Amino acid sequence: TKIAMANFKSAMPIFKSHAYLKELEKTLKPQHFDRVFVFPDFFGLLPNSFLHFTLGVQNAYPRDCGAFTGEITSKHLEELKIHTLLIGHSERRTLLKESPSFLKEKFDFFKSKNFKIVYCIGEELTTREKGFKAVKEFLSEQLENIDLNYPNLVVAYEPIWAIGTSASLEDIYLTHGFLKQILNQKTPLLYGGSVNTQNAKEILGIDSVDGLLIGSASWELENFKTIISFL
Amino acid sequence: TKIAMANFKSAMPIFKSHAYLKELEKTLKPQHFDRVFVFPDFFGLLPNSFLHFTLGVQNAYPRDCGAFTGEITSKHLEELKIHTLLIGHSERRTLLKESPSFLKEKFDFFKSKNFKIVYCIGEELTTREKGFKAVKEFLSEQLENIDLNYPNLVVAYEPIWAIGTSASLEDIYLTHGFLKQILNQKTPLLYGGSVNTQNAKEILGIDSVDGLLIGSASWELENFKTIISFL
Ligand SMILES: O=C(CCC1CCCCC1)N(CCO)C[C@H](O)[C@H](O)[C@H](O)[C@H](O)CO
Repeated sequence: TKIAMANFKSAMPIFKSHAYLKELEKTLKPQHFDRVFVFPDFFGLLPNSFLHFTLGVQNAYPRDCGAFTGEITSKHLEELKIHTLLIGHSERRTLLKESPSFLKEKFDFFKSKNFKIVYCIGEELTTREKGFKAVKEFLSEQLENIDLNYPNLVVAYEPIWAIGTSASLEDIYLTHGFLKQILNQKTPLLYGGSVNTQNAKEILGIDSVDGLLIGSASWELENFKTIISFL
Repeated sequence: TKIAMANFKSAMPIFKSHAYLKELEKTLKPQHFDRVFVFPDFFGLLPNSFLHFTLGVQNAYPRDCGAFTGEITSKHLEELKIHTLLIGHSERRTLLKESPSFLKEKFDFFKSKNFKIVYCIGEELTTREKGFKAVKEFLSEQLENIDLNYPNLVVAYEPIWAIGTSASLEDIYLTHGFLKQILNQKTPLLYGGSVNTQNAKEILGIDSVDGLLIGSASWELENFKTIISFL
């Protein structure tokens, strides 16, 4: 089976998120544990007692604990038994200005904690429009920031122009084909960006697509359930 | 002189924070409601049903909800019935790179929702080195960034060089004295930066000090309760 990950972003009400988790846990079985992932916000999550899917957080500060006002640190996550994290999502790079150095600080830190890391990359439409060389250069430069051989690494390719809008199959086939040349053959490579119940199955048909990172469409349990069925 | 606020930052275990809030509620009375403040991290807080102290958050993104990976938004706080927030704390300005325009965005957004705002300001040691005229000009520019007449505003003067180590009574008397010359007369002006059970009473003795923003020293409930008796 392939991968399916839900990114709640900051769109799910606290109560709705909590029920979502409990329901999902009842609908899924043990074999979905390492196939399905859910990333709710700090309020929407719950202690990690789930055995049918993987619980992760959308962000964290790269320190055990301390004077980091407004931030969540690793000891807290350890207390919640969460050990999966998103890093470099486009929204944080742009709206919250997380530079490459900061993202590298996070990767190195959480890697040292043996976390499963879903590292996000993606180019702007302008880069896409400059040609193949421009996209290859941009993406390969983003991957230089991390350790591509860390076995608990997952790379999520989300073209920025497709987040919250969807990349064409031709686009996904060629881009992922290139990425597969740069990444460890064991690293799962997910496609993200406007994935929905309508285009999921097709996206999943590309051999260089090991899974999906679903934002908007996953905020409805049933939609996610349906996507899971295509895995 | 009458207000005490606790900033848990990212230093308190989840279970401890929860127990802290419940115990504080049992200890204090209704008279402490608008005099005592507690700001736990996102995990350490609980639904706001507290009547003996005010519950607040250390940060939030200026939107009702949406595609903001890693952020907590307005609607989330409404569910928890939280309408008190910290903005501009030094740790976020530097470590998280929150610019003045970003802080202003947060201020204007939560202003519209009648949130009680605790706007933090404080100069670097380098600035203090130059001279009082240097700090006065630096502080002015920081205050230049918001609406000083906002009825639910609270300003917290916190010398960056005194965070996590305390400013002399002399520098507090002078710097607050200056701040009282541009701030609205009714705006509570707090002092923060290495406030502890040992210097609490004296700081509070200064007329231009309306309260304290307590960090590391508040992590131990008994320390917080002691400082409360000085109000
Ligand atoms: O093809 C593209 C973008 C491709 C790039 C290629 C490089 C030059 C700029 C253009 N889009 C972008 C639109 O976001 C169209 C969508 O792939 C289709 O509209 C979608 O697959 C279909 O409607 C599903 O039923």
